[PDB]
Amino acid sequence: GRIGEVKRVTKETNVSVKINLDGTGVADSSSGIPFLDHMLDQLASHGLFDVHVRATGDVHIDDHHTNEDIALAIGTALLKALGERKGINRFGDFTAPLDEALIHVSLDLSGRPYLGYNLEIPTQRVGTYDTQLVEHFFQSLVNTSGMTLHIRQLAGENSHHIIEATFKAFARALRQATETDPR
Amino acid sequence: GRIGEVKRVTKETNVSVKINLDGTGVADSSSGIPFLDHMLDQLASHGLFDVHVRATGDVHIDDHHTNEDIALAIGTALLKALGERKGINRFGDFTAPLDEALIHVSLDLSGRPYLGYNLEIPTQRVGTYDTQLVEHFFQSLVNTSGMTLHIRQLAGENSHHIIEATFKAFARALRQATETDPR
Amino acid sequence: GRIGEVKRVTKETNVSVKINLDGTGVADSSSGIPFLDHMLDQLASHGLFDVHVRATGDVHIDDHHTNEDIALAIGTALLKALGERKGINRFGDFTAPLDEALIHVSLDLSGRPYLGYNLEIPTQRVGTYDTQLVEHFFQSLVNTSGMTLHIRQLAGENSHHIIEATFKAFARALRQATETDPR
Amino acid sequence: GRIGEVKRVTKETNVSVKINLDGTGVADSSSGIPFLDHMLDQLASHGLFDVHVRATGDVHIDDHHTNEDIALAIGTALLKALGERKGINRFGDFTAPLDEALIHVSLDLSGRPYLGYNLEIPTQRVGTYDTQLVEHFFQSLVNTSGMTLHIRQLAGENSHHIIEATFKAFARALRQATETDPR
Amino acid sequence: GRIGEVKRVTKETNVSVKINLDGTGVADSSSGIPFLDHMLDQLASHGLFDVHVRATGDVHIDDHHTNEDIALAIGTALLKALGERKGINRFGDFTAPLDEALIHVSLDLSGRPYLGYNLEIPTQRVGTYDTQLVEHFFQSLVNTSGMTLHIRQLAGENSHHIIEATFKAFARALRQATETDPR
Amino acid sequence: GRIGEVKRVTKETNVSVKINLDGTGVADSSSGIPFLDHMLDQLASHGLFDVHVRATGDVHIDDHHTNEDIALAIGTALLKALGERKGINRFGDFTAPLDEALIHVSLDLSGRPYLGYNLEIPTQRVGTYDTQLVEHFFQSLVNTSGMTLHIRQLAGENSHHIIEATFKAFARALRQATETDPR
Ligand SMILES: [Mn+2]
Ligand SMILES: [Mn+2]
Ligand SMILES: [Mn+2]
Ligand SMILES: [Mn+2]
Ligand SMILES: [Mn+2]
Ligand SMILES: [Mn+2]
Ligand SMILES: [Mn+2]
Ligand SMILES: [Mn+2]
Ligand SMILES: [Mn+2]
Ligand SMILES: [Mn+2]
Ligand SMILES: [Mn+2]
Ligand SMILES: [Mn+2]
Repeated sequence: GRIGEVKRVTKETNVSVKINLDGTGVADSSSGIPFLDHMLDQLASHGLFDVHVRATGDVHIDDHHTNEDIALAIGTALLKALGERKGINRFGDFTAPLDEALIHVSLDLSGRPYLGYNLEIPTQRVGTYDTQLVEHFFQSLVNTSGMTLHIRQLAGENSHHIIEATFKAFARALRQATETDPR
Repeated sequence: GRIGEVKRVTKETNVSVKINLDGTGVADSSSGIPFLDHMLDQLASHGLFDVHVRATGDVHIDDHHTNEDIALAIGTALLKALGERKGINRFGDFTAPLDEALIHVSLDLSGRPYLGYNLEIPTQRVGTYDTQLVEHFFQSLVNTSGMTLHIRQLAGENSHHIIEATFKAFARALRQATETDPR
Repeated sequence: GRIGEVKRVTKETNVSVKINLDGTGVADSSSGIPFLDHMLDQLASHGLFDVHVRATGDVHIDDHHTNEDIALAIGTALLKALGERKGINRFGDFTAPLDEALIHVSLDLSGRPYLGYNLEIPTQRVGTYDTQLVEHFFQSLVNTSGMTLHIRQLAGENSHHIIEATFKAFARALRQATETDPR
Repeated sequence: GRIGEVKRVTKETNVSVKINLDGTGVADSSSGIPFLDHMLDQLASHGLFDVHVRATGDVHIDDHHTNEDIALAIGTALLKALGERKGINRFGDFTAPLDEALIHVSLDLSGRPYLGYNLEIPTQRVGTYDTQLVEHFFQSLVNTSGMTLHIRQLAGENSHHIIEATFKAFARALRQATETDPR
Repeated sequence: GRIGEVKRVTKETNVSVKINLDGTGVADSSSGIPFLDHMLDQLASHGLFDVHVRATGDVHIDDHHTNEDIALAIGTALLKALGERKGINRFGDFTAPLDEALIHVSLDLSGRPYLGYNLEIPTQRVGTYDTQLVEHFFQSLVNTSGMTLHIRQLAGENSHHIIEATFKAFARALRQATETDPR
Repeated sequence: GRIGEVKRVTKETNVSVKINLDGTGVADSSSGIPFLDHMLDQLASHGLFDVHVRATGDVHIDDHHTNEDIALAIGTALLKALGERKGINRFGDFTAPLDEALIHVSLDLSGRPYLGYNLEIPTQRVGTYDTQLVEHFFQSLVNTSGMTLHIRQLAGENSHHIIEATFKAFARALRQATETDPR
C-alpha cells in the first residue's frame, strides 16, 4: 500500500529510508548507531510498519549528525506516505509501559509541528548513545512530518526501559492515526 | 439513525435542537454566539454527529442565558436519542492535542450527573465569548444528560486551542461511548 | 528582485501575500485586523521590505484563524523568495527600543523552525487584538519559513510599545540576514 | 559635515560646545572635571566625532552644576547637528567590553526623551568625580537630545572600567545611528 | 593577506598552525580530537578564516594537553597575523543561534587577556570530548592572543548545539574585529 | 490673557489644541476618546483653564497614537502659554480626593522633564479606554512641557475615581503653579 522513500545526502551524512505504513513489522535498520536501530526495530514491531533505514555518518565526532538526518529523513518519508490523508483516524493516543516505566504519547497528523517533551532520563548514556538525542530525534521527525506530538512520562527509573517504552507507545499511537477510520 | 429533538422557550431564550448520534458530521449551529457555534461545529465534525441548533437570546445583556439554555437542551436531546442505551460502549476515553494544548476527556453515560472540571483558561475573553461559560456549558450539558464527565487540562497556553481541544476530545469520547460494542 | 507569492484558501480564510526582500518600504496591508496591519507596516518601513497582504476570515468568531493563516502565508512567501539562499548573511541580530521597551531578536535562516519567546505582555488586549496571537504569529511564520527565531524581552510596560518594538527588531534583523555578504 | 554649536551661560556655568557627527576623532575637551574630559575624549575617539568642550563653573561647591550644563549643551548641539534626521540608520545597538566590564547600549534618535539606566557602580568616587553624576550626564543629554537610550550592565567590578566601557559603547552605537543608510 | 604561523613543540604535543585572517573559509584540521576539528571547521566556515591545524599528543592519557597546546598556538598565530593592528574595528560583537541555543560573544583585541565564561553544559561528554575543555580552550587562546572575550549563554539544552553556537558566534565576532573600518 | 495654540499633523493624527492659562473653566473637547474628553473637562473646570481640543486618529487600531499626540500637543501648548515664566509661583502641590480615592500631584515648572508615576489602577479598561494610557498621556505631556510631575496614589479602589481624582489634583496644582506670586 502506502510507502515513503527518501534519499538525503548532506556533507555530514548519507541516509536512505523506506517506510511502509501498511506493513507486517519488518525491521531492517543499520544506522551505525546500535541503540537507535533497536528503537527503530521496536517502531516496526509494535506499529507493524516496515522500516528500512541505511545510514553512514560522522560517528567518529558524535552521534548527533547521523541521529538527526535519519530523524529528518523518516519524517519526510512519513509525509510522502500519507498522501492527501484521505479518511485516516488522524489522531492516536496510547500509554505503554515497560516494567516500572510508563509512557504516554498522544499525537495528531496535523500539518503543524510541535514537540511537547516531558521526559527525565537519569543517565547520560545507554550503551554508547548520548541520551539527549532521543529528544532531538523526535524533534527533527516532527519538524518535517508536520506532526503535533506530546510525550509524557508517568513513571520510570531505568533509562533503557524509558526510551524503549516511549518508542513502543509512539508506534502504537502512530498506527492508530495512520489506519483508516470507517468515516 | 438515533435522533433527539427539543423545543424549549423561556422569558429569556428560544432554543431548538436536533441531534443525530449516527450522522455524517453536518454542523448546523446558529446560536447568536459566533464562538460557541465554532465549538459545536467541531463537535459534529469530529464525533460524526449531525448537530442542529437554532436560538435567540438576551445576548445584549450577557451570553449567559443563551449558553446555558442551549447546553441544557443538548443534554436533554442527547438523552432522548440514546433512548434505551441498548448494548452501547457507555464509556468513552480520549486525549486530544491541538498544538500546545492537550486535554483528556473521560465519560460514562451513567444516569448520574458529574462534572469534574480542571481547566485553567488564562484569558477572560476569546472573541466576545466569556471564558467562564465553557464550564457552565458542560455543567448544564451533564445536568440534563445524566452523564459522568471528567475534563482535565494536561497542557495548554493559548485559550482558543484549549477550549477547542476540549471540544475535539469530548466529541471523539462521546462517539466512542454511543457506538455499539459486539456485546 | 526576490519576490515570493502565495495564495491560500481554507474554509476559514482567504489569504493573498506578496513580499519583496529588496524593496523600498512599501506597506499595503488590509487583513481586517487593524492592529496586525499596523505591525505589518513596521515590518515594511524598517526592514525595507515591500509588503502586500490581503485577507478575509472569521473575524466575527475570533481573530485567531485570520492571524494564523496570514502568518503561515508570510512564512511561505519568505521561503520562495530566498530560493537558493546563496551568498546571504543567514544570521540576523538586532536589539530595538521603543521608549521604555527593549526587545532583542536573533534569527538564523536554517531550514529548521524554532521559536524562543520570552515576552510577558501585561494586558489581554491592545485595541481589539487578542494578545496571545503575537506569539502564534511568529510561531506560525517560523513553522513554514524554516527560521530559527529567538525573541527576548529586556524591558517594557506599555503593551503597544512591546509588540511594536518586537516588529522593529525583527524587521531590522530580517534585513541583516536576507542581505548579501561580500563572500 | 554636520556641526552642532551651543554656547549657554547660567548663573552657575559658562559652557561652549561644538560637535561634528562626520568627524575624524578630534578630542579637545577642558571642563574643570578631569575624569569627564577623559570620558569625552573616549567619545570622540571611538565614535569618531570631533568633540569640543570648554566650561567653567561652581567646582568648589560640587561637580554637579557643571556636569549637568555640559550634558545639556552636548544634547542640544547633537540635535542641531542632526537637523532633519534624513536618511540615517537612526537606531544604534552595541556591546563593548573593557577587561571585566561589559556594557550594552541601545539607542534611537526618536524625538522622545528616555533613559533606562541599569548600572551599579560599586564606589562613590573615581578620582574626584562623584559617581552619581554619570547617571545625571546621560539623563540631561537625553532630554535636550530627544534620544531614547538604554544602558545595561552585564558585568563589571572596577568603577573606572564600567564607566569607560559605557562611554565606549555609547560612542560606537551613536556612530551607527548618525551614519547614513543606503535607503 | 594577513597570515600567522606557529610550530610549538613540547614533551607532550607537536602542534602546527597556520591561520589566514583574510581567507575564504578553508577548513583543514586534524588534531586527533574529532570534535575539536569540527569546531575548527566551524571557525573557518563562519569567520571566513582559513584554518590549518595539525597535532599529535597524549590523546591516550587525556585530551587535555593537546587541547591546550593547540589553542595556545592558535592565539599566537592570531597575534602574528594581526600585526600592528592598523585601522581594524578591534571590537567584535555577535549573538548567534543554533536551534534551542543562543550564545552572545563580545570581544576586543585589546592586548590585555580576559575570559568571562558563563556557560553551563549539562553533560560531561560530547562524543569522547571532555566538556570542561571548551573553557580551557578559550582560556588558552585568550592568554597568548591578548584578547578580551566574554561568552554569555542566553539559552541551550543540547550540548553539541551550545558549543557549536559558541564557535559560530565567536567566529562571526572575530571576523568583525579583524576586518577594516572605513576610518 | 496667556494663550497657547498648536497645530500638529502626523501620518496617524490631526491635533489642534488651545489653552488659556487665565480662563474661566470652559470645556470644549472632542478627541475620539470619550473618557479623555471627560478628563480634559475636569482639567478646565478644576484649574479654571480654557481647554479646546479637536482631534482625528487611528482609533480603529488603538487609542494609542491619538492619546500620545494630544498629550504632546498640550505640552507644547502649555510651554508657549507660559512664555518667559515671570513672577509666577512655579511650584504647585495638591492632594484631592474623589470618594475612596486620594491622589497627590506635586509639580514644578522646571524646564526639565521627569514623571514620577506611582499609581496602581486595578482594571484594564474604563469604558473603552486602555488604562495604560493614563501614564503615557502624562509622560508625553511632561516631555514637551518641560515639567517635573510627581503622582502618588495614597488610596483608591474604583478606577474611574482614581483617574478623575488624578486629573482633579493635577489641575488644582497646575493652576497654583501658573498663578502669580506678589513677587
Ligand atoms: Mn440571569
Ligand atoms: Mn446559570
Ligand atoms: Mn478554531
Ligand atoms: Mn492555532
Ligand atoms: Mn544645585
Ligand atoms: Mn541636577
Ligand atoms: Mn591545563
Ligand atoms: Mn542539531
Ligand atoms: Mn555539528
Ligand atoms: Mn504605533
Ligand atoms: Mn507611544
Ligand atoms: Mn466622572
